[PDB]
Amino acid sequence: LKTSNSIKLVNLLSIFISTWLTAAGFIHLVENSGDPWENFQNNQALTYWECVYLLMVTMSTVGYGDVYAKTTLGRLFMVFFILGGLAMFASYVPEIIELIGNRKKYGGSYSAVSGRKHIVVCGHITLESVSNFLKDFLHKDRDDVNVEIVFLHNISPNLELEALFKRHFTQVEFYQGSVLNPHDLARVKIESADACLILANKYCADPDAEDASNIMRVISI
Amino acid sequence: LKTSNSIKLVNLLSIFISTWLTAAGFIHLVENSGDPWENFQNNQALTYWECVYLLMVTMSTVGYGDVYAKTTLGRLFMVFFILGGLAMFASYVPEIIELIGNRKKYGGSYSAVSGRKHIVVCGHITLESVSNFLKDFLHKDRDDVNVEIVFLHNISPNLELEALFKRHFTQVEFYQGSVLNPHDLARVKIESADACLILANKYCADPDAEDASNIMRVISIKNYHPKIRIITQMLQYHNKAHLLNIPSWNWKEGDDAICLAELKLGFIAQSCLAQGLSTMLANLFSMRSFIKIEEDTWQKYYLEGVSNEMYTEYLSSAFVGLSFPTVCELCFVKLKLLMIAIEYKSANRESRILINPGNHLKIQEGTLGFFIASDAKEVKRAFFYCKACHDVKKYDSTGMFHWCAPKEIEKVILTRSEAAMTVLSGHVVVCIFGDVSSALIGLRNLVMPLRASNFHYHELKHIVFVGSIEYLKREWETLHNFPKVSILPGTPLSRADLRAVNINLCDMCVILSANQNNIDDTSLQDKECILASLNIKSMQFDDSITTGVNIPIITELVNDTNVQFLDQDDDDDPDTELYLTQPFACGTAFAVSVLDSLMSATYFNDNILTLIRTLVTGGATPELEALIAEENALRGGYSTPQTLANRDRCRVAQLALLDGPFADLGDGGCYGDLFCKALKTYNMLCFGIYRLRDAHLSTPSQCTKRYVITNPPYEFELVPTDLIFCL
Amino acid sequence: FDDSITTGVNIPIITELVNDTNVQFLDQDDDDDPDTELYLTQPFACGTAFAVSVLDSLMSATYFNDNILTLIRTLVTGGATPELEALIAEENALRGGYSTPQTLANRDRCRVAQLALLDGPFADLGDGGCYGDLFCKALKTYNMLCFGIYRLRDAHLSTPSQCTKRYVITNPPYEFELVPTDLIFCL
Repeated sequence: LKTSNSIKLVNLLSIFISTWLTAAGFIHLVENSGDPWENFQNNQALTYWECVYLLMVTMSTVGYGDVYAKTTLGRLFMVFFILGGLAMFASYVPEIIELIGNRKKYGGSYSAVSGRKHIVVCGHITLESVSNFLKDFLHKDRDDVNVEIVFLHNISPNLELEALFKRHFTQVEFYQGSVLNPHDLARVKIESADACLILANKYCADPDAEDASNIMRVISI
Repeated sequence: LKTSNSIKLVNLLSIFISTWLTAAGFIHLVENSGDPWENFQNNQALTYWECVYLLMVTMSTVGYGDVYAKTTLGRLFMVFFILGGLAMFASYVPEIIELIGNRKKYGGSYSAVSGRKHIVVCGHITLESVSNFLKDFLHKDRDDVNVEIVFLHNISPNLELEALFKRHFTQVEFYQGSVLNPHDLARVKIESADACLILANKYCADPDAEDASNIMRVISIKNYHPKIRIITQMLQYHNKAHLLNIPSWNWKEGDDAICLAELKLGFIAQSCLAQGLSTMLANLFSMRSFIKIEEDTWQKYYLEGVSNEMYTEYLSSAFVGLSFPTVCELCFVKLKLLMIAIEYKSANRESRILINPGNHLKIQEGTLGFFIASDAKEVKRAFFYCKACHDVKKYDSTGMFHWCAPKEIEKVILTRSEAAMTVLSGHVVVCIFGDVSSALIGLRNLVMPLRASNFHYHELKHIVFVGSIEYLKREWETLHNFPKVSILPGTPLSRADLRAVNINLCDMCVILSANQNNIDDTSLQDKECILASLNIKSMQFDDSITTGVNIPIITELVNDTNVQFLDQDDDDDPDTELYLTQPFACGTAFAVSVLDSLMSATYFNDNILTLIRTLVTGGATPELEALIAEENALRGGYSTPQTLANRDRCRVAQLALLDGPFADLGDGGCYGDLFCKALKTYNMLCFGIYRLRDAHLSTPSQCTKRYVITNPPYEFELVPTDLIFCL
Repeated sequence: FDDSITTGVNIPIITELVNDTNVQFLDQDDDDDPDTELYLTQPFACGTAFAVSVLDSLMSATYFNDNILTLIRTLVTGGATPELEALIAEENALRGGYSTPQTLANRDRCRVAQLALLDGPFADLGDGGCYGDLFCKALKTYNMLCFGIYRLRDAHLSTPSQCTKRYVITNPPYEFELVPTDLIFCL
């Protein structure tokens, strides 16, 4: 089918409408029925797609007198959807935020432009590790070879680091993922890159293992 | 009443209704009392059930204009009820926590279906310790016995692990609770289960405080039902002797505990004798997915040898009186089954297991036949074979090993110059990491199969522990009774150490790490072994590279994704699982996680974990394992001529088809001629070929990587580059 | 063990326990009921497990009598007087002395021991009689305050086995039958 933002959204949507559409499915049986102290005279001769347009409005806590709820069942059909959402709304919040939080936001491949030859700056990317690097690489006094920087790290950046990324909007791409995972090396196009610059954490605790960790990132490439 | 899932419903429905009815009485009296700017009159009598709709519309925050009820006092209590509703949701928003979290069965009981039986897999339940077990127990090539799996743990399951449980929904259950409660053993119903398995936390901090914890779970179960079969993973060897102390523990009934430092360091110790036995054996107890590759050549010959498994079946009455080499010929020529070992009934309480005996034995009625086959159907045809229609001196006191006088540590601490003096051709180098904070790998289990008394004293491989002395002095009180053991201090990352050991003239460079099994990551904890492997595979040597890359090494791995980094010829994305990769198929990378499929293979056939113990540890009779458990390391005897019959059971080695009386068959002859003539003349079992990767004509190179094929047919044309796994 | 199970389970062992609920693991021939609290278990009443939580009830007994802890500190710790505790207030160790006849006079207090009802002065009372008569014979003749019995678990006497797990009975009545295998707590 469609992308992974849509595939995971299938079972999240198919369960939601099924409880929703059934709730007005009891309105339609009672809208022909009416009050229990009557001769089974209908509440309204309207159809089912009328109430679809009305119960969805009352479910989002709106008045106006949408559904004519005269029946004692219709008096209690408004009780139905409240726990129908409350026993479900604790399961929608950490995913819709993840839906917009990863709308292939920092995922996605690299558009291998024929003009843009590119480098892959991986390793310990922080604010101070890159602010010294973008000054003396992306400098306007160079005879500017069409060389693009494609960062690659397993940690989503700070917005202050994105503030440096946003000002260099045309010469920086940041991606998620580490170079220890060979799916991410294809995503970042090592096969048509020029150089893969591995920055290092200068202020670690055990520098005999930190640069030994960099050799693992060397071997994986 | 019931528990707090029902008590808190009683706690709230008394709170809500007592105001829900009190609100219903407000409006009806307000419809009788009046309203001061409504001319002080109100004579309505809308009764109690109608007032809910007049007030929950004001409570659902909808406020419809369909309702005409616009009076002053009804606006006033709805101010008081919305301010009153906040006290209710101050308690009820906490009460949604015990509603969505207690909609699970995790705390309920198991419904014992009479039509089948179940097992209980408790202990240590994570993703990788369970996902590696469910694949090889709930396998589609299994004869689908309805044997359900009832997990039991005092930790709420990972939602990705629950996603694995949703895959296997028809068999797998989970239940909250420990195994140290006789009520939690009553919900899971181990009074009618068939087995109760114990997993282990292999990557723990203290392997003694974790392994003693697994014996408390053993004591707790056997109190509750002292007939149940249990299967336990251990982490050390020295403290699986505590399981003998439990009086219900009868290993003759199925209670077999799986040591992991005995089998890991035993499969590596057999690969120092014939390289590939760490993956020759580790394919013989896993239900491997028999996919068929067609175009390739080193993977097509391999995957026909990955679907072969050890099966047991009783010998028929026709074999009685026949010698062992006549039987294996009659099984391989006629039945097309390889038969590796028998179960000789010396006593019903003392029945030894015998791999490949000579002409000394004859088949008794009631000896069990250990076969190797691809199908459970074909192994039954041995029970239906008939001739009618189917046709001073220092060894151990036990005498299984070698033994010497106890030596001090400083007697064998070699320098770099001393190791350059002695010449060490064809030996075993062991690389050891760890300071003092690293837990003790059980290095007695590495040395003991290399000191089995099948070997003459001139044919013992010399063993050099290139490690650190503040680690290796901790190990040394278990090792100091063996011959020909040396220790060179200094890191195995250093080349000047490894040139002193003459690692070019080696037979196996075992790389072991004893460090913390969580240093930083799940992907950065093998950096000490990959850099020690890649160090040796780039060295230069004199001609007087000699092999350079072709030094045969073997490497344990904490993870399994790190198998990519050992060779530079891989084509491996990080979901090509561990048996298909080249460093595992060639026999140079033994991860521990291929022994997680052993306890699924032990449950279905009891004589599967005992067939590998004796093949792999060499000796390891329970009469000898008790004596090591008594006081100390081994003790010496004075070589009586019945303990010298404990020698020469079976040597395990490989040999070449380049010379000897087999090269006339080893150039173009069929493999089925080679197997029959070895038993007929020299009485050794040819159970596998160690095939070079480029024996197929593929632009002839210097790639000396040899892969392992298990039990090739009577067909299958040889190549003179081959090596044969013999006994 | 060999003279050259065979005296392997008859080794007397006492074990302190941190958790009370682990007490059923100490025996394999016990009823494994979980709700049976710590004094109703078998390895406690035999006297082979001493949990720490059994002293939590000593807070309650000390509020209602000052004189409980005044006694069971004397009975247990050799009779440590506050005159000695003032010497340990100076806190090195016990300080030595040269045994004056007042120093040596602090010996005639009561030792604690068990007595076997075999091959001695009490073989007459061993086969039958009552405990309340053994109490009078010990106290008059020997000044041994008999204090409680330590009876084998097979008191029904069908002689089925050789288990020696003896349980303890505090203050049995005057008319209480004895068997010749009991051990009596005395002073």
